[PDB]
Parts: sequence; structure tokens; C-alpha cells
Amino acid sequence: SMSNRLIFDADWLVPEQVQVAGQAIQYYAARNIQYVQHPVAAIQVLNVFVPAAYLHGSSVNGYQRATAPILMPNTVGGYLPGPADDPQRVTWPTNAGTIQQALKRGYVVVAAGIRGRTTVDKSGQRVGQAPAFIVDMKAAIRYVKYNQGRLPGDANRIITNGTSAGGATSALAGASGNSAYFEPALTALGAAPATDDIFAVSAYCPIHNLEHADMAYEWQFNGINDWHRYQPVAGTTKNGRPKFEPVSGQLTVEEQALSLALKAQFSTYLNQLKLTASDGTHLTLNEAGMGSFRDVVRQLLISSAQTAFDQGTDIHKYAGFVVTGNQVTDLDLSAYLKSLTRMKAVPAFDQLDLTSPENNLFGDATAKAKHFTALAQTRSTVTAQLADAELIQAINPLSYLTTTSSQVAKHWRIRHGAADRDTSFAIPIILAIMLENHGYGIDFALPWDIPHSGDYDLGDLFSWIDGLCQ
Ligand SMILES: CCOC(=O)c1cc(O)cc(O)c1
Repeated sequence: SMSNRLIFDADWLVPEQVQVAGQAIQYYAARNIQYVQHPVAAIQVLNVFVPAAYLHGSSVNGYQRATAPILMPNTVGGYLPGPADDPQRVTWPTNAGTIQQALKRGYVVVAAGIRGRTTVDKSGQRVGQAPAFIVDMKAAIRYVKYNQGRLPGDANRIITNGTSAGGATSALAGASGNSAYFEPALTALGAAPATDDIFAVSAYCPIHNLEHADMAYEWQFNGINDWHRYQPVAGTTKNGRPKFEPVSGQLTVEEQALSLALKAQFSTYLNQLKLTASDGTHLTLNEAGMGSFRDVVRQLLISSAQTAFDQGTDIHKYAGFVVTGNQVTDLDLSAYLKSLTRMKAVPAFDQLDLTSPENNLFGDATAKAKHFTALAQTRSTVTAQLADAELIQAINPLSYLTTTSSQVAKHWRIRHGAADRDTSFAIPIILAIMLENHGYGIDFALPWDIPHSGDYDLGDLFSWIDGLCQ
């Protein structure tokens, strides 16, 4: 209610500890903070964790109470609700380990609870579909920045982090700072009267650019007709990890047809982006999906393999790589992709029967699911509606990156595993290049043999953060 003044009190912080790397790490915690005046869902709370030194006037890793970076991780996966995280949390989903390490590194951590596609209110109406996820992320950022100087850490040094859907969430927060589009939603929530532009973005395999992901996916996996992924089983746990029974299928001629068309459409979309290499040349693809852009994808995978090769890794686990002496000199991209295997069917994202997580994301209180591409809407196998064009645009990080804006985060670090088949490599690569082209700092790589995951290189993530903030 309006009784919630959204004023943080350091007095709320109580002492706790956790074991990390053979050491006891002491911190303080304030949990279950209602970060808007008018929440519609119980998940809309945030947890604050603070290195103990900052409540004793002291330093960690060159940081103080006033100057510490504020890492704002989220637990969003599959565009599902993301509960407020906790270094003590053991139930799925959680990046508790990351919080532990971050506190050890001297970062303030603000772990916000985020609505997702399955979230219902008191009446049982859906209130977590798009753009609830980013609205909540922004509202939590606004709470932190409103409470600058009351809350430990530098609110001008907010660094978001997330994996997959959560990576898109993090990238979107960095891209869309102070966007007028989200103002009516934030106002109706009673979010804090402050800005939501952030300092830096960490994103692991950001599942974004959803309206172009089907085209990118088929550009990559066309010619490969068997798909291999995972699906629900159960068994009672102690901490709710939803378990994955395998299922594989075989592309129908209808599917193959869509695939070939989708692949072709990707050339057109890609070319109109006017992406440039650092030499300044237009990155392109021809009608068959070959060209300088494909060569860039190939070079990043080659770079990935070389790093692994130099560490004694057997890169021939996958097919396609040419090694000449001590150098990965070339790559048969098609052979590699076939050895990697296709994961999703066709379309990969905007399914014709509205059964994808992204279909459900684009639903509303009235519609459980919607299409978000013209092709899937035209070829729908169920009665369906197209999601609003402005909404699709609003939750795509790329929409904001057509210029150097002061509202866009200046510092970006993006990773997508070289064994991650959940979206085309082209998707994070486009994001990476567009950032570079427009003058933003961008640290990008496709880490060797890394599956759909995140937070696996914390030592390098934290080194990157420290390079920015100290
Ligand atoms: C399975 C967890 O990762 C996700 O967040 C995710 C989200 C998507 O929209 C699609 C996907 O393959 C994974």
C-alpha cells in the first residue's frame, strides 16, 4: 500500500555467514523487502546481502560501503517466475553459489523476485506475462537507486546478471534504461521515484530477439533433421528441481519446408541490420546463407576451440575442426553443427500450436499464448492472435541499440557456450556486434564445450567487474 514508503533501513541487516572455498564468509542480510507500493504477486520482493565489513566501516577487495558494486542477479529461466535469491538457498532455481562468491568479492547483492509467465494474482488471473519480468527488474533497480546511500553499495554501479531468459532480462535492463514505454506499468505498481539506467550488464546465453530467433535457428540447423532435447519427469525431491526425461523427433516435410524458408528469411533480416566488422565492412549473407557474417560465426568458434586447444583440451570431441600444427586454422561449420546436434524443432520459438515458453510469455490475462512472428501467425495450427508489435519491440534489447544513448549501459559482457543449442550462435553474436558498432564496451566469447548454463566463469566475470569499478 502507500504506507510502504519504500525506504530501506540498514538496521534491518542481520549478521549471517556461509562457507565458500574453505573459508567462512560473513555477511548481513535483509530479506523479503516489498519493493513496490502496489504488488500484484507475492514473488515481488527483494533480498539484500552485504559484506560484513561494510557495516563496520571497512573494505573488501578495494571497495567500501559507499563504493561497492551492486550485483543484481535474477533467477529467471524459461520466462518463468524468478524467486528472490539467497546465499542460503538450496531449492531450484538458485545461483546461491554466485551470491556467496560475490559477497566474498565485496559486492553488494540485491536479489529481486521477478514475476513470470505462470504467475497468478489473488483472483487467479495471470499477471506475470510480458512485460512483467522487465517491469519488476526495473522496479527493483528503481528501489535501489531511490535508496542510494541508505542501501550499502554504489547505486551508480549496478551490474545485472542472468542466464538464458534471465540473460535477456539482464541485457534488456542494460539496453532500455529509463524507457518511457514502461512508465505506466511502473507507476501502476507504485515503483520508487528514481531512474532505472544501470552501469553494466553480465549476460549468459541471453534468450532474446525472440521475433527473429526462428530465422536464426533454421539458418544454423537447416540440413539437420533430427532434434534432441529434454522434458519433464518427477520423483519427489527436497528442493524442487524439475527433472528432464529425453525426447527426440524427426522433422516433417512441413517442418523441413518451414526450415528452408526460415533460413532464407534470415539472410534478409541480417543484411538489413547493417552490421559492420571492425574494418568497417558490411557483414552480410547471400541467398544461400553464406557470406562474411557466417565467416564471423566461424571465427568465434575457431577462437573458442583455440583457447581450449591451448589448455590440452581434446577439441575433436566435435567434428569439423582443422588443426595445423598448434593452430586451429579452419572449421567445417556444418560438420560441427551436425556433431553438436539440433535441439529444437520448427519453429524453435514461435510454435504453430502456441506450445512454447515464448508463446506463453507473449500471452496475457485473456490469452494464455500468442504468436510473435508473422510467419507463425499466418501458419498457425490453432486459433491465435499476434502479440502487440510495440510489446515485442519493447522487450527486445536490440530495439534500443540503434544509437549511442546515454541511457544504455556502457559496459557489456556476454557469453554463450559453444555447445549451447538453445538459440542460434547468431543471436548473441548480433547483440555483440551491434553493441560494438555503436560504441559500447563489449566483452564477448563462445566458451568451449559449455552447455546451456551460466555463472561458470566467475573468476573472469569478477575480474571484468573489478576492472570497471576500481
Ligand atoms: C531451460 C532454461 O533456459 C531458459 O531460460 C530458456 C528460455 C527460452 O525462452 C528458451 C530456452 O530454450 C531456454
